[PDB]
Amino acid sequence: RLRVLELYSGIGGMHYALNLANIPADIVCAIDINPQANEIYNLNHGKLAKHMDISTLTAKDFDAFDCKLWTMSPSCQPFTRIGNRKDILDPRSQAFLNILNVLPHVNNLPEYILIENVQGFEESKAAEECRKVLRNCGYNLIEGILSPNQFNIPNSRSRWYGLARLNFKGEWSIDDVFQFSEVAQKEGEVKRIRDYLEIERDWSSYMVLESVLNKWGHQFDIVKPDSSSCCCFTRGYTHLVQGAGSILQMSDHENTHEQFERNRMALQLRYFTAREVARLMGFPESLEWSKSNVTEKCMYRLLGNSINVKVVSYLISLLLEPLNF
Ligand SMILES: Nc1ncnc2c1ncn2[C@@H]1O[C@H](CSCC[C@H](N)C(=O)O)[C@@H](O)[C@H]1O
Repeated sequence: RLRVLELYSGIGGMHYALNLANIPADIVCAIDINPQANEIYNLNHGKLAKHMDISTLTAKDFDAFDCKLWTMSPSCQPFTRIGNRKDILDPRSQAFLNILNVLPHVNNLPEYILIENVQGFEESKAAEECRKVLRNCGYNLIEGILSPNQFNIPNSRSRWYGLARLNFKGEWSIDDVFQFSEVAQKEGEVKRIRDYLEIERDWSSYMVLESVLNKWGHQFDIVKPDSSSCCCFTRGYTHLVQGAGSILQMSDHENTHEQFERNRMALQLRYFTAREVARLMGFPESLEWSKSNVTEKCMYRLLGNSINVKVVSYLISLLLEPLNF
């Protein structure tokens, strides 16, 4: 079976994607500094997540893990750091550079590496350093930008992905991943928002406040159940308006802008629930947090930093093909 090290594990999107890809995978360790993430991780996947600063990992640590696949969703922003006080710096994006500095020292280089990051990572100095050390350590690296709405998922979430195979001299391309998306177009199989919504819940706690709608309401992106996309969810969702996620019109008004000026409260606008956000990001229904100390408000923040499980399941399948499972 494949021993996997899941770095920057969060609530375990990578583990869920490995499950979908039917990889016989043993997550040897999941590492995250956020105890709230680890609490959700361990409740759902088993006690595999450990509290550890990835910037302190040594080659002896990686040797003990002895993992053939490493996954990571590192924290690399800001891509260009400012400031002369390199003395007092907390290890932030130092953790990713620590991985790159320690990798050439391990006893057994991992045969497969999967890296996920935000769009624009590809132009960063960190990406330049990553390509350099991977090339020097004999990896074949392919990379690309992919969004769920390329796979018939009605959500925008463009992300950079790097897939690396050690000592691989064949031919592959990130675009091969589309041979896995069963999706086609018939217009009745095109997924829309309604396919992810919860139904007949009490929406009171999710209704957008009139105070926010009166002050900033023109900045919302409003979608309806029949919409074929919605905007990217972030940590700011339900707190910051612009650029943090779309909201849902529950009323039947066809002309949303016209009704907005007439009476914006009659649009019955609500936030997506955290369950709906999880569904749009490809998490299965088994994902649970009710039995934890983690509130739905905190779940929005954890989900805002999570991968799309569906997209990564396809990339994992592509990455691990030479293992002939
Ligand atoms: N130096 C460091 N050491 C360990 N974990 C870190 C870290 N810096 C950031 N992280 C963690 O890395 C995660 C980046 S978001 C990744 C979440 C995960 N990919 C998922 O799908 O759920 C956050 O949970 C954050 O707590």
